[PDB]
Formats: sequence, C-alpha cells, structure tokens
Amino acid sequence: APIKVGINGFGRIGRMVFQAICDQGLIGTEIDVVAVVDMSTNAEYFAYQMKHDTVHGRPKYTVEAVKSSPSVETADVLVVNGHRIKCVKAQRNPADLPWGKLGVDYVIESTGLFTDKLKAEGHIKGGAKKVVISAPASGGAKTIVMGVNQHEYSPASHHVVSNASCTTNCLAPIVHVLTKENFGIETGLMTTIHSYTATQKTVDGVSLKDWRGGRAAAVNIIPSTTGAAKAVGMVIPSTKGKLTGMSFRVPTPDVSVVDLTFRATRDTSIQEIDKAIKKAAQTYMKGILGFTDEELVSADFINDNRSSVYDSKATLQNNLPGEKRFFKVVSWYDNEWAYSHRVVDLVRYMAAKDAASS
Amino acid sequence: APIKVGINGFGRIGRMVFQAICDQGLIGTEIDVVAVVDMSTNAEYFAYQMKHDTVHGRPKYTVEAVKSSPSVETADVLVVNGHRIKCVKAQRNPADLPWGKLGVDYVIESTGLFTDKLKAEGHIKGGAKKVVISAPASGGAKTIVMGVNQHEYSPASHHVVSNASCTTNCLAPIVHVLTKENFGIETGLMTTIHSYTATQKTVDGVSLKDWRGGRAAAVNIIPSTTGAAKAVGMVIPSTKGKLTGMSFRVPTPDVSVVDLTFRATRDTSIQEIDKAIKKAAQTYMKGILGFTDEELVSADFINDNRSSVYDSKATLQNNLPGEKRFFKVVSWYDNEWAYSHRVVDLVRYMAAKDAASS
Amino acid sequence: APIKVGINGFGRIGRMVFQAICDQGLIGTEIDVVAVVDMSTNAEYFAYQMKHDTVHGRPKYTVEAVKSSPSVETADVLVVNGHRIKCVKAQRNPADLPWGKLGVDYVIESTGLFTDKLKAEGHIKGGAKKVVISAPASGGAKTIVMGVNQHEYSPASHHVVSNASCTTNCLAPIVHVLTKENFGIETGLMTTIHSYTATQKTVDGVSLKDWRGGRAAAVNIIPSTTGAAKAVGMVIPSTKGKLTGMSFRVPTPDVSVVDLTFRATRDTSIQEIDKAIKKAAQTYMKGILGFTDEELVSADFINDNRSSVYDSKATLQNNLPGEKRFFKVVSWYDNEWAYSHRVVDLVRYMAAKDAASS
Amino acid sequence: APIKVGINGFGRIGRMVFQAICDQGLIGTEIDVVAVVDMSTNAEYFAYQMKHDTVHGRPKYTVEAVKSSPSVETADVLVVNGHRIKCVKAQRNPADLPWGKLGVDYVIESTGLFTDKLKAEGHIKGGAKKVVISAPASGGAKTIVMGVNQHEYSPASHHVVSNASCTTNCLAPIVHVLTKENFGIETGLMTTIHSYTATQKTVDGVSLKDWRGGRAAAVNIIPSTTGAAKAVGMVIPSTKGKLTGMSFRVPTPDVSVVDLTFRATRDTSIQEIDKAIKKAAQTYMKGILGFTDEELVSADFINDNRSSVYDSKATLQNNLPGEKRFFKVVSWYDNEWAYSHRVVDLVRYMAAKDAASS
Ligand SMILES: NC(=O)c1ccc[n+]([C@@H]2O[C@H](COP(=O)([O-])OP(=O)(O)OC[C@H]3O[C@@H](n4cnc5c(NCc6ccccc6)ncnc54)[C@H](O)[C@@H]3O)[C@@H](O)[C@H]2O)c1
Ligand SMILES: NC(=O)c1ccc[n+]([C@@H]2O[C@H](COP(=O)([O-])OP(=O)(O)OC[C@H]3O[C@@H](n4cnc5c(NCc6ccccc6)ncnc54)[C@H](O)[C@@H]3O)[C@@H](O)[C@H]2O)c1
Ligand SMILES: NC(=O)c1ccc[n+]([C@@H]2O[C@H](COP(=O)([O-])OP(=O)(O)OC[C@H]3O[C@@H](n4cnc5c(NCc6ccccc6)ncnc54)[C@H](O)[C@@H]3O)[C@@H](O)[C@H]2O)c1
Ligand SMILES: NC(=O)c1ccc[n+]([C@@H]2O[C@H](COP(=O)([O-])OP(=O)(O)OC[C@H]3O[C@@H](n4cnc5c(NCc6ccccc6)ncnc54)[C@H](O)[C@@H]3O)[C@@H](O)[C@H]2O)c1
Repeated sequence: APIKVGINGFGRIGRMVFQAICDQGLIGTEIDVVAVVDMSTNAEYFAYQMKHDTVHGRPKYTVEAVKSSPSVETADVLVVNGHRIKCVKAQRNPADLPWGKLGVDYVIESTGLFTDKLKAEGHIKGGAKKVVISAPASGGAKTIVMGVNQHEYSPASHHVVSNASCTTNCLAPIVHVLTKENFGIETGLMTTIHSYTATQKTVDGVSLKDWRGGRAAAVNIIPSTTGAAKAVGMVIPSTKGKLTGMSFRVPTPDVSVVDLTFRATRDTSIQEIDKAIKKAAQTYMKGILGFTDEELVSADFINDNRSSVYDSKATLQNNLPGEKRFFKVVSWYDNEWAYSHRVVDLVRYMAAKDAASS
Repeated sequence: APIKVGINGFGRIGRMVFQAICDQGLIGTEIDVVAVVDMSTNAEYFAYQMKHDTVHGRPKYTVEAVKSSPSVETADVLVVNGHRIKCVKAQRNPADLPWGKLGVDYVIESTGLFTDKLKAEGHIKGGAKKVVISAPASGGAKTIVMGVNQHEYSPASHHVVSNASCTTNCLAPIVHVLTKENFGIETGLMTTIHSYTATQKTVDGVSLKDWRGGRAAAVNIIPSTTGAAKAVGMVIPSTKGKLTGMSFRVPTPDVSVVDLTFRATRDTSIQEIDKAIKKAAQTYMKGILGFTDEELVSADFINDNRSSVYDSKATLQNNLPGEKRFFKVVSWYDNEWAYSHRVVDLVRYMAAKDAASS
Repeated sequence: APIKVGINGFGRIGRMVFQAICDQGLIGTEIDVVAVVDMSTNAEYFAYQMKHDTVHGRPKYTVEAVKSSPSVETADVLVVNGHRIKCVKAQRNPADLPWGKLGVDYVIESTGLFTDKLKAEGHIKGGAKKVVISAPASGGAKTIVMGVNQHEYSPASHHVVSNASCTTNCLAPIVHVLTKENFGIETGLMTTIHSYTATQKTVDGVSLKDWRGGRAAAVNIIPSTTGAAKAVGMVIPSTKGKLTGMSFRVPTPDVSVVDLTFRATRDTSIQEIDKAIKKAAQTYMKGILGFTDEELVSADFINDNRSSVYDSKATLQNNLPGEKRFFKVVSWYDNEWAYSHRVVDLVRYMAAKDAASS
Repeated sequence: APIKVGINGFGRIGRMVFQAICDQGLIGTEIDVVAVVDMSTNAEYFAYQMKHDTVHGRPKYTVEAVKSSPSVETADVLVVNGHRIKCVKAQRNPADLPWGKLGVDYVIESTGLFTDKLKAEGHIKGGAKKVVISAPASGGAKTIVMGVNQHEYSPASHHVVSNASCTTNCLAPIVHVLTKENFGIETGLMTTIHSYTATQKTVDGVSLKDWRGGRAAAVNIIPSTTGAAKAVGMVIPSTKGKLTGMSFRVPTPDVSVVDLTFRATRDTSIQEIDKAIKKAAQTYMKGILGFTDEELVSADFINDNRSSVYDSKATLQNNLPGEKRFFKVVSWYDNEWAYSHRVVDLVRYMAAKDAASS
C-alpha cells in the first residue's frame, strides 16, 4: 500500500519533506510521491534545486529530469531513485489542482498561501482525501504535534489536519513532559531566537503586516511573533492562556533555540526537571525529544531531526541556584529539518488510521 | 519653477533618490515631489521606511504622515519638511497612473518591472512628459551616465531615458578618463564583487531566470551577470565588443567594488594611470569620480555619493612591476547612495535642457 | 581643571570612550587625555583606526599623527583637535606604566586583562590615583552603574571602580525602577540576544574556558554566559540570588537586547509597568533609561547612547493578556556606544566627588 | 610500514588534515599520527573541536579522550578509531619539541608561525626527518603543488618543503594546463574573492602589517593580498614576473573563487580552453582539477576535495564573444578542505620517494 502524496509548494519545507521521504527509505515503496507543484514545470530547475542545498548539502538520492513525451519543450518529470514524480503547474485556487485525477490521496500543503482550513479544503474539492498543512491552521483545522497528541486524530472527523509550526513542535514536547511528570507550568513566557526564513528580506523592504519583519534580515536582530504562542495551548489545552511568547530573528539561515521561562505548580528543582527530560528522551518521547550534554552551538543541529533537543548544560548552569519554582529551559531545533520529518511521520500515521477504520 | 516629479516604486532606490533630493536642498524649491507610488497608500508606513534605514540610518529631513481629507481612513499624505507628497496606489500598468492629473511631468521609474522603453512609455500616456528608468533599458531608451555623455541628451528625442545601473556608473567614469587621456583599452574584462540586492533571496528559492541568484544570498558567493556589460558600450560605443564582465554577489548589504583588468593601447605605466585618474578626479570628473589614499574597507564607502572612487593603494600594490600594457584598476561605490544621487542630477539636467529649448 | 586621564587598551571600548570624550566636547577643556596605551605606538595606525569605524562611522573630531621628536622613527603622538595625547607602549603589568610621570590620575582600564581589583591596583602604585575597569571586577572592586548607585562612591574608600558590563548597564536601570516603583521582583531569569565581540572567533578556534565561544561567531547562535548575572546583585543588593541569566551570541557586530522574565511582588499589569518605565524614562532616569514606541530592529540603536532603551511595543504585544504576576520586559542597547558613554560619565562623576572631599 | 607524523598547530588546517587522514582510510595502517600539538594538552577539548565543526560537520571517525596514566589530571590522549594520538604541549621554538623521542619522522607544521625555512628546521633539530609547511615559505624552502611539480622533490636535499597556499593550489593547476597545452600566458592578473580566515577579526581591531585586515570580518569586503602572488612563479617558473594578483576577503566562512584574467601566447578561443580544462580534469590532472557544468554557488563546494574545480558556465558566459587572446577563467575551491587533503597527498608522496632512495 503506497500512500499516494502530492506536494503543493516545493520550497524549503516541500523539498525537505521530499528529502525526508527519500532519506527515510519510503520513496516509491511505502509512500508514492505522485506529483510536486510550484511556479515552474521545468523539472531540470527542480533537479538543480534538489541536488544542491546551501544548508543541508547534496542529498543521497539521485535525480533526473526527463520529459514525459518529446512533444514537450522542457523536462517535466522528475526521476528520483528510479521513481517518477510529476511536475504539476501552480494553481491559484487549490480546487483547480487535478489531485483526484493523478490519484493523489494525501496532499501536503506547503505554499504558505492556504493556511485556512477553508481554502485548504479546495484540495479535497480537487480530489484529495486528506490535507496536511505544514503550518498553523486557521478556520477550524486539526493541529497535531507528533509525540504529544497525534492520537486525537480521527479519520472520520479530521480531513484538514495541520502540523503546527517549527517552534510549536519544539516547545510542546518540553511542555508535555513537564505536565505528564507533574512539575506543571503555572505560567510561562517563551522566546525563540530564530533563524531567518523565506518570508524575510535581504535588504529593508515592504512588509505591511509586520513592520519590523521587512528589515534587512541578515544584519539586524528583529523582534516579531511566533506561531507557538497559540498552537501549544491548542495541542495541550491545560496551557491555554498560561503560556505565550515572542521571537527574535537573528542572522543565521537555519536552526533556532527555544528559551522557556516558566513557574512550576509544585515545588521542585532544575535537577529533577533535567532528570525527567533526559528520561523522557530515552523512553516515551524518544525520536521527538532529544538532549545534549555537549557545549554545542547552532551549526551542530543542522540536519538533526529530533523535534526538540534539550540543552542539558545551558539549562543546568543558567538557573537560580536553590530554586523550587522559577525555571529556564533551553532547547534547540533545526526548524527546516525535524519539522519536515514530522510532516512525513504525520502523513504515514494518518494513512495508517485511515486504513485502520476507513 | 519646481520640477514636478513622481517616483514610481518607492523601494531602496526610490527612497534613496527621495532622500538625496532633501539632503541636497531641492524639496519644494527646486524639486517638487508631487507623488510617490508603491504597494500601499498608508503613509504612516512610508514614514517608518523613511525614518529607519538599516544601512544609511536616520535621515536629516522631518517626516510626518497626515490624511489628505478627513474622509480617508489611513494617513495618505507625506509631509517632508512641511512639503506634501502624495501616496498613490500602485498600478499594474504605467498608463493607468494619474500623472497628468496630479500635474507630474518627470517620472522616476524605479519599480524594476518596466525596464522596456515601451512599458516605460505608459507613463507618458498616463500624463508624464519624461521618464528616467533607474536601471538599464531594453526597447531602445537613451542611456546616459552623468559625467560621461549627459551632453548627448536631446529634449526633442529622448523621452524615455535610462541612468544605466550602479556598476555602469562606477566603471564608465574609469573607462572614460582612460579613453580621453589616450591610454585606451584594446580589450578588457571586468568583475564586480557586489552587495546583494532585494532581488536575491534569504534562503534558497526560486529564480528561474538566473538559477544561482535564487540561492541563499547572505551565506554564499553567487556568480552572476552585471548590467555594466551591455551598458558601458551604449555609453561609450568605443568599448562595444572590447569590454564585458561578471558579478560575484557576496554577503554584504551595500557597497560594491569594480575590479577592471585591461590591456592598454599604448605602452604606459600604472603610475601614469594613477596620476591621470587622480587628475581627472580633481578636474573634469569632480563629484563623479573620486579617489582615496587610505586603507579602506566597504563600510567606509557607506554614504559616499561618488559614482566611482578609485583606490589608489589597492591598484598600485596589486599590479605587475614594470608593465606597459596589462593593468588592474580597483574602484569602490555605494551602489544605493551614489546611483540615487546621479538620478537626481539627471532629472535636474534633463529638466534644465528641456527649458532651455522645449 | 582638566581631569587627567589615560586609557589603557585602546580597542572597541577604548576608542568609543575616546570618541565619547571628544564628541561631548570635553577633550582639552574638562578632560585631558594624556595618553593612550596599546600594542603599538605608531600614532599613524592609531589614527587609521579612529577615523574609520565599520559600525559607528567617521568620528566628528580630527586625528593627526605627529612625531614627538624627529629622532623617533614613526609618529608617536596623536593630535586630536590641536590637543596632544601620547602613545605609550603597552606593559604586561599595570605597575610598569608611567602614570605618575605622565601626570595621569584616572585610568580607564579597558584592555580586558586586568579585571581583578589587584592587578588593577598595579596602575595606582605606578602613579594613578584612580582606576575605572570597563568590565565586572573581582577581588572586591566597587561596581557602579551610573544612574542607579553612583551615590555610593566614596573618594576615600573606593579607588578601583568597576563600571560593570554592557548588559548590567542595560538590565540594572529596569530592575532599579521595578523596585523603586514597588512592583518588585520575586525571582527572575534573563537572556540577552547579544552581538559578537572582540573575544570571539571568525572560524572555529581556541577558547578553553568557554567551549562554545570559540565557534565561528558570525554563522552560529552560540549560547553562553553573561556578565549581568553577577553584576546586578553587586549593584542592587535586593536582587542577590533572585535574578540570573544567559547570553546568546548571534551574527551581528553591534547592538544587543535584554529580555527579562520576572514574577512581580504584588499584583500588577504590563500597562502599569509600561507607564512606570516610560515615566521614569522622562523623569529620574532621563539619559540612562529610554523608550521607544516604534517598530525598530537592532540597527536603529547604533549610536544610541542610552544605557537601556525599552521597547514598549514588543513588550505589550508579547506578554500574557490579563496577567498579574508573570511578565517579560524587552529592552535594547548599543553595547559599544552606550557603555563607553557611561565610562566617561563615571570619570566625570567620581572626579568631582574627589575634588569635593579629597 | 606506517609513516610517523606529528601535527604542530591543530587549528583549522591541522584538524582538517587530521580528518583527511582518517577519511582517506590511512589512519593506523598507512599513516600513524603519533602526536598533535596546540595550546592545550586537553584531549577532551580536542575531541570537542574534532567532533563538532561549524562548516564541515561531524566527522565519520569516532573520538575518545583518555588519560595516558592514572596520574595525569586531564585526559591527554586521543583515541581515534582505536588509534592513540598524544597531546603534546605547545612550544615556542620547533626545536624544543620531542619529535625524536616520540618517534616522529614527518612533521606537518600548521601553526602559521614557523613559515621561515630556518625556523622550520627546528623540527628536524627536535628529531624529525622532514617538515611540510602548510603555507608558502621563506628562506628557500622548496615549494610544491601536488599535480604540478611534486616530481621535483629530491629526498636528498629537500627537507623542509612548502605546500604553497590555498589560492596557489587552485591557480597553479589552471596555469599548468594552459602552458602545457600551449595556449600560454603572456601576462596574467588574478583576483580571489575569498572567505575570511582565522587571522581576521570579528570586530575592528589590531592588524599592523595589513591595516585593512583588522577591520570587522563578517561585515566588509576587505582588499588584501594573496599568497599565490609569489608561489605560482615558484612552482611554475615560466610564469615569474608574468602573473600577479590580489584578494578580496568577503563574509563567507569557507570556499573561495579564483577569477583569472590572462592573455594567451597564441590565438585561441574560450571554447578551446574550456575543452582542454575538461580534458585535463579527466586525464592527467584527475582528482586535483575538476570542473562543473552546473549553476553552483560557494556552498556547493564545501567538502569538495578537488584543488581547483573549474566553473564551465561562469567562464563561458562571461568572456568576449570574438576573443582570441584576452580571457577570464573562473575556478572554485574549498580553501580548508582541498588544501588539507593535498598536504596528506604530498606527505605520502614524499615518504614513498624517501623510502625508495633514502
Ligand atoms: N523554513 C522553516 O524553518 C519552516 C519550518 C516549519 C514550517 N514552515 C512553514 O511551511 C510553509 C512553507 O515555508 P518554507 O520555509 O518552505 O518557504 P518557501 O518560500 O521556501 O516555500 C514556499 C514554496 O511555495 C511555492 N508557492 C508559492 N505559491 C504557490 C502556489 N500557489 C499560489 C500561486 C499560484 C500561481 C501564482 C502565484 C501564486 N502553489 C504551489 N506552490 C506555491 C513557492 O514558490 C515556494 O517554493 C510556511 O507556512 C512556513 O510557515 C517553514
Ligand atoms: N539597490 C541598488 O544597489 C540599486 C542600484 C542601482 C539601480 N538599482 C535599480 O533600481 C530598481 C529598483 O531597485 P531597488 O534596489 O530599489 O529595489 P526595491 O525592491 O527596494 O525597490 C522596488 C520598489 O518597487 C515597488 N514596486 C513593485 N511593483 C511596483 C509597481 N507596479 C507593479 C505592481 C502593481 C500592483 C501589484 C503588483 C505589481 N509600481 C510601483 N512600485 C512597485 C516595490 O514595492 C519596491 O518598493 C531596479 O531596476 C534596480 O536594478 C538598484
Ligand atoms: N565591545 C563591547 O560591546 C563592550 C561593552 C562593554 C564592556 N566591554 C569590555 O571592555 C573590555 C575591552 O573590550 P573591547 O570590546 O574594547 O575589546 P578590544 O579587543 O577591541 O579592546 C581591547 C584592547 O586592549 C588591547 N590590549 C591588549 N593587551 C593590552 C595591554 N597589556 C597586556 C599586554 C602587553 C604586551 C603584550 C601582550 C599583552 N595593555 C594595553 N592594551 C592592551 C588590545 O590590543 C585592544 O585594543 C572588556 O573587558 C570588555 O568586557 C566591551
Ligand atoms: N584555513 C584555510 O583556508 C587555509 C588554507 C590553506 C592554508 N592555510 C594555512 O595553514 C596555517 C594555519 O591556518 P589555519 O586556518 O589552520 O589557522 P588556525 O588559527 O585555525 O590554526 C593555527 C593553529 O596553530 C595553533 N598554534 C599557535 N601557536 C602554536 C604553536 N607554537 C607557538 C606558541 C607556543 C606557546 C605559546 C604561544 C605560541 N605550536 C603549535 N600550535 C600553535 C593555534 O592554536 C591553532 O590551533 C596558516 O599558515 C594558513 O596560511 C589555511
């Protein structure tokens, strides 16, 4: 049973979803990537985009750009590891995409334009059974963070699911062991020192909705907002209105770090917390939550696919010496990598439960 | 008599041309900026963008944003030192712009989208008399570099003119005094090590016309094409087919350097060349061509309004010891600031020549 | 009566303390900078460093390099605006510095090698009557943040004064009015997102005492320690053990931002806190604390000489909506420029007190 | 029969040479690394430097840090792949290093300090049989570029050998096929847009020998000099006094590119030169000279061990269309990694020739 997926928007996350599908062994055997969609249908230019990444390197798979038939002027079929993917043209409305016809059942929505559960339904109107939004979703969609609440999915009810944001996926696992191990956050504020993204600008330009976010990106520390402010309360309803935060966008191109400052419900210590987070990383959060005892800096997390990886030393040293309630917890994440692995983990969970019931 | 100008595209070059008008003492008196055009009309947002620049800092003029009538919702008039500039909404076609209505005669075309003579003429159809494309132009518009061939301008024939590009305004000064002081160039190639611009990308992205241009801009050395390649031959026909080159877009926000390598027509020396450039700096090319004897790096050329500023020490330490024909000439330039100043000098030179005749 | 000073270690803070002295209009008239001490004595090189700065531009003063005698090989005296500063060679011990000879009474200890009280007394034995260390000090030196506790300085008891770090001169204003306006801080942790410094490395290199800190500076988010972790308790005895923090060094050359997360003593609001700080900013903290109501990023604080300028918007927008105990204060600072001005303002304060008593 | 080698200066090149020895299969069987030398004897700090590199990522090999006796305070032995390397304490004179005692015959000198052939013999007085200087040398040390002139090595008389610089290793292959294939280079001039290195400064600071080299590294285009200005004439004497160049140090942490403008000795075409370089890349320069047909940028050459990998499209698109003599040739290089592999290649060659005769 090849899960038939199509990628709408072959950008940073689209191309890293694609690469997490090939690197993890699933192309053409477990998941069938039927088609990819973006502005051009020049498969040679997509191959160029895949083969050479500034931040994550050359990939291990191989890519060819072949035509479907010599009647077409430019290569339109991509051939990865002998698997053929089709380069479909970008549609302004989700519904004008031929999903049903190409036989695509699960569509990964990663353009960034269709974050509303209502516009994303246009995929299903085009023929898709399910939709995963690689972002926070507005308008009613289900937001799941793997390792914390993927089980609340239901094939029957949830058809446009959302995998939250990179920072949610990092914060929430931290929050989830704090509650489940019962330290509890009474209240919590959080900062994500975060790499710049494709929504920012090389030099000072136009950004109407966030004035600061239009400042030259690679030469300014830019205050702005994070997506995990809302979404962690959505995933864990016990933190609704207990926790919020901001974002500082600094001049690195990938990897970010969460910096959570909370107050505990019961009296505890940072040694108890560090123990429970390591334990959790080895037992029930394994693969999603990780930890590190080394003096790592940010470029040591490029290509690290844990959702979140707790920094044991930066935490243990930077807390109040005899504290029972006021705690800092530092944790890292490759915003482009681990998040792209979680999208594929979610597709496959959903396909499993969709077959499990119908 | 105030020159009635309208800036279409209030971006890096739009806003710097505006600020140059204020810093030189022309607003309201010598130059009247009737209107600016961009993706919004919210003048409180153009205020912010004028008041805070990452590279060139805070401006000396004062900016206020007020509403034209109490009927409008968001402030839509700019007021720069008690002079009113209007914030007109952007049009997909130049012909649709109310230029004759607003009373604009000269339009500075700096959107980047209308570098063709004919899409630029839509301005004259919208009620403008003359257009200055802040870029090189296709379709046959007049290309004039100030200090070299601005005298070639005719009020009768040149309605869409072009002030070439930043690199062309840096290299043609140098090429000009080499041809005029009789050293000559037999053939020559050129390289601009240049700052990234707003067409480049924060993270690897789509750029289907120059594939490399699409790669993360601030973490890479990206080879690409320079404007001064085509344009130095248009300005000096003597260099047609004898001079071409490339760009290496490197991770800095502003200022670029030209690295010219040429073979001279007669047997000379680099000290003869160094003295002639210094001479031409102090005599005929003043304010256009400049020079330095100091050990400077790119950050020192921020806000240097010279088109070309020769580096006497880098040229001299990095040429062959007793050479008569093969030489290197190095020259800096603030690609944003100086080019903007030269646009204003062109507007003013055209507007005076037009009055002197009609 | 010129306050006889000499700067030991003319680097970033040494040249910004020097430009602060000249710019405020003090050189020659109120402060006589007798000598500057560094790894060289080539006043031509020192003058290359003064005239061109990558982050703070061309200075307002003029620097000339003169020979004290034609008997010396290279220029060894700096003439800044007609005034003569001598270039004395760098000693490995403060003690062997000719202070008593040169006439120097106040020494600004900005090498960053003699931060302990006792190696700092090495200048006094050698002739200086007073010493200001541009860094937190060990061995029991008096730590003073201007505008918070300079009233505690006593000419009799305190000869080796510490002006604390740049982050404590940003964090200590805000903790001072939070206690003075009785909100009070129960416990609190802080993070500074901070620009890389002279003590960091261009490529991965050696740093034996903090491992992460030797990593490539300009391409990593390097977690580390801050100086305000100790210093804010030395200055504000109330905060002894209630507040600590950490630093994240990010890829910008200058300007940083504190991000304090505290739990107040009483029940309050962020609009209450917002008013209290702004008020304080206009009244008793005017010149130390500042605020902004604008959407500014880090490069808008280059050359802002307030110790701490509070960002009203980023705070109000990124706090929990109806919270009474758990808050986040965000505040900027130009760690090179603001600090250096406090240095010149401590010399000036201490000096007059000494002249008041003896 | 292992070659016994010691590395002095375990910095960027020392650690990359170490990693090229383990990568190429050579550690413990073909090359035995007896000792590594740097500021510390802390095996743990060395292991942290090896395992986490910002640019080249995690090494494939495994590093442990053990104590050589229960008596030593801190781990002083590395155990890379079961092979034990000693951590010898850094010395001020090469001669005071225990090479004969340890049993070291070949010494990779890579501190950046002992670049004089006389200072380098200190190693042979310390007990070593040969010295390789990972940098151009003075005082008459024989200079070799692998792939161009290592056949000029005489076991007999060449004792302290210099592997030239990274730019001579990129430049000399290109210059070598142009003279061997009989295009010739009459006079030539080059420029290398180049990543910053460890001799540079994060923020503006001290640099007495090159004034510009002290300016903040990651925020300027810094003109400077190159090592291949001297060394290529020494490897290829045909080109002494005929070829020279300069350097621009830009804000990338690794990879650099050679922009070479030369005039041929005979009428030829850029198409012809393009074929010759591809041909060479495939036959006698294989593994040393490569080429690319792709639209690559600097980051695509990280971990590319060819010494010089020619850009076919950048060279072909940026030359004069009718030219027969005056050309531009562009070739890339990962300045840390390819040079490191070549140092191992020379040590290996040298050692086999020395065995062959004695
Ligand atoms: N990078 C990270 O760290 C990260 C982490 C977690 C989550 N995410 C999230 O994933 C999403 C994508 O982010 P990213 O970083 O990959 O950004 P990106 O800009 O690299 O990727 C977006 C991609 O979508 C493409 N695209 C634009 N309009 C499209 C369209 N119809 C419209 C159309 C049709 C015709 C014409 C015009 C428009 N149809 C299909 N593709 C279109 C773009 O060309 C681009 O390749 C965002 O929501 C972001 O929040 C990013
Ligand atoms: N920066 C430098 O160093 C430099 C130096 C020399 C020369 N230049 C040249 O000047 C030009 C501008 O470069 P820049 O660096 O200022 O770039 P920039 O991107 O900062 O400026 C371009 C500006 O034009 C605006 N714009 C886009 N479409 C527009 C439109 N109709 C279209 C429309 C209408 C409605 C919807 C959609 C589209 N009408 C009016 N404004 C529009 C953008 O919002 C932006 O503010 C380029 O040709 C560049 O080569 C730059
Ligand atoms: N930049 C900021 O944001 C900032 C803000 C606040 C506070 N600070 C603090 O101020 C201090 C300086 O920082 P910075 O950023 O200016 O750094 P910097 O490296 O730019 O300045 C240090 C200066 O001291 C010089 N120096 C070294 N050894 C010296 C010596 N004897 C020794 C000697 C003699 C002979 C040989 C060898 C050694 N005698 C005199 N000068 C010597 C260096 O050449 C350099 O110019 C630090 O403690 C730092 O924490 C910096
Ligand atoms: N990175 C590149 O792209 C590249 C490419 C090609 C070639 N290279 C060349 O290789 C050389 C090294 O460059 P790099 O980039 O690796 O620089 P780097 O700074 O990373 O490496 C230099 C290493 O030498 C160490 N060192 C300093 N003094 C030493 C000493 N005695 C002295 C001592 C003893 C006690 C106290 C004080 C001093 N003995 C042993 N080690 C010492 C440093 O701690 C450092 O680890 C340079 O000549 C450079 O031109 C670099």
